[PDB]
Amino acid sequence: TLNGGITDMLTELANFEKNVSQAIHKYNAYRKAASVIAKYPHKIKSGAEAKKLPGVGTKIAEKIDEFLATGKLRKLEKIRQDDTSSSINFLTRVSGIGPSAARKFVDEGIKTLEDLRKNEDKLNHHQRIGLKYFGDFEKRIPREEMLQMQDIVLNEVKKVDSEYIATVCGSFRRGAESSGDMDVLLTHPSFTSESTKQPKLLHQVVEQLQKVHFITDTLSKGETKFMGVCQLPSKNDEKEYPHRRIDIRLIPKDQYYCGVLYFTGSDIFNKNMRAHALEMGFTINEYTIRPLGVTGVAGEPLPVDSEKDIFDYIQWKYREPKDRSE
DNA sequence: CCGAACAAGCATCAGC
DNA sequence: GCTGATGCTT
DNA sequence: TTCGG
Ligand SMILES: Nc1nc2c(ncn2[C@H]2C[C@H](O)[C@@H](COP(=O)(O)OP(=O)(O)C(F)(F)P(=O)(O)O)O2)c(=O)[nH]1
Ligand SMILES: [Cl-]
Ligand SMILES: [Mg+2]
Ligand code: NA
Ligand code: NA
Ligand code: NA
Repeated sequence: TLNGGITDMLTELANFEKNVSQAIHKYNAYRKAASVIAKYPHKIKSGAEAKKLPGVGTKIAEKIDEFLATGKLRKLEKIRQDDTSSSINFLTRVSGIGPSAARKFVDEGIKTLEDLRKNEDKLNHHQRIGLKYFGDFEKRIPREEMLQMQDIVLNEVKKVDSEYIATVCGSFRRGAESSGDMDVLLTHPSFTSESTKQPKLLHQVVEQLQKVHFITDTLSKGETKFMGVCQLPSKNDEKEYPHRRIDIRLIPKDQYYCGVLYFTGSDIFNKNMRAHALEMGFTINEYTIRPLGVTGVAGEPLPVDSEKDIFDYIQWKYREPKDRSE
């Protein structure tokens, strides 16, 4: 990582703007700059050089100049001394606590891990499980454990119904040597954009993974999206594995390619691609790509039979998953 | 100089 | 109950 | 905060 110092600084600023300032556009600005710099294949010498990259403007260039000169940023040094800022930033590391809840907790004097544990009653269900596994959810998953988790999920799904197809997406499908969590796309032929010929399709899968004690907790769950907690089983007298976040998304079978594009990411890659789509007169979600009419309203779904078809519409050359880690 | 910035599922709350 | 806004999340 | 128009 040639410019690891610059990107870490930009990421820390992004987090500050999101968590503390609640300034989502500054947050996006910093992450996009950190992403474009992370991709830049030279050791950045000056803010003016970085300013040549799209998404690095005048203000970020100045901060890069300060950082390259001193090794630090005064703005961040002050932010780190501010206790309300530091407390808010920290509390948002719990799954289910965002900038609003973090500021509300700090208002009531709840501002440390111990404060949170003292006040479980003050947490909704998601936050409670996020606190329970706070330590574990900060751990990365080695690709070897990802493969074991993959083998479990695909085989249990096959046992519910041989016609399910479960695809692990996220950073795993992008070839990552480690992942932050497990993302599972799910399809079944009974659920298409035309009809739902079978209720409980996601539920049946969740229930089976719970039965075999893979899924241990639920953060949120509806008919198409499950967000929860899982754990690899461990061998005799082995220390147990950390608990892991798992997301399962049931998507209409005929819309698999938009779904797998969405769920493979990265999140910034999706933003950049959907932004380019609009500039090309299309709008992309996890279901369809549609033209924008003269008005501005999306037209009817365009035919898609591959990921590359989506790339073609917006006049991008196909990028393999491993080149979408933006 | 200024407006647009990706898109959406689930939990939660206020209002009716 | 439903509708719609908001928080939080992918 | 950045960009395009
Ligand atoms: N259009 C958007 N798509 C988004 C967004 N966030 C996530 N996603 C998509 C893409 C992720 O890869 C996919 C899974 O979301 P996830 O947060 O698990 O990201 P990744 O798996 O890519 C990862 F961060 F690298 P990890 O640490 O988990 O290994 O969900 C978003 O804000 N907009
Ligand atoms: Cl903002
Ligand atoms: Mg993931
Ligand atoms: Na630039
Ligand atoms: Na959080
Ligand atoms: Na995920």
